[PDB]
Amino acid sequence: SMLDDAKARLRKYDIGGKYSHLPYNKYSVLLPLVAKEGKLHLLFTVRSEKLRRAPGEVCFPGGKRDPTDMDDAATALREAQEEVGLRPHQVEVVCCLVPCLIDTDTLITPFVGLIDHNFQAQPNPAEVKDVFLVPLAYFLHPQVHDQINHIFEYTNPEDGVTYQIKGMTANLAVLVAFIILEKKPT
Ligand SMILES: *CC(=O)N1CCC[C@H]1c1cccc(CC(=O)Nc2cccc(Cl)c2)c1
Repeated sequence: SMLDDAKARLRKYDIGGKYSHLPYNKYSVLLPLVAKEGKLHLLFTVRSEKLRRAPGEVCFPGGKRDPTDMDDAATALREAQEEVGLRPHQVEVVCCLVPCLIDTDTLITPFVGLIDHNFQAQPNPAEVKDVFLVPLAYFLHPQVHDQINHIFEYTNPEDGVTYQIKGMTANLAVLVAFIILEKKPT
C-alpha cells in the first residue's frame, strides 16, 4: 500500500538517537505526512506575525526541547500539539532524519510523522497564522523564485493563495519527497 511503502522507504533513512545526546541547544521539528485524494501531502504552518523570530514564515511544527521531554521525538509531538492541536494518538512517528546544525551551538532534529486521516488542525492563533497542505510531488517540480537564494512558491488551487517556502523548511520538504517518491512504477 501507499502508506506501507512510504514508511518502509523512510525507515531506510532513520538515524534514530545517534546524535541526540550531544550537548547542543536542542529543537525538534515534525514533518507531518497527510494522505488525501490518493496522494501524500506535507502539512505546513505559517508563523504568527506577532512572533519575535521569523514572523509570517512558513515552517514545520516544532520547537525547543524542555525538561519534560523523554526524547527528541517527544519535543516534536508536544510542540505540534500546542501549535496545531495534533494529539499523540493522531501521529505515528516513523523516523528521525538527518539533523540540521545551525549557529554553531544548535541542533534541530526532524522527525517524519504519519498523520491520522481524521485530524483537523486547530491553529493556536498566538503562534500559528495558517496551516496548509502541499502535495509531496510538488517538491519534485517546484515553482522557483530567486530572491541570491531559491524560494518555492506554492499556490493552493482551492483558494488561489500563494505561500513562499524557503530555507531549512524547503530543504527538508525536498528530502522527504525524494525519499518517498523516487523510483516508483506508475
Ligand atoms: C521556519 C522555520 O523552520 N524556522 C523559523 C524559526 C527558525 C526555524 C525553526 C527552527 C527550529 C524549530 C522550528 C519549529 C518551530 O518552531 N515551528 C513553529 C511553527 C509555527 C509556530 C511556532 Cl510558535 C513554531 C523552526
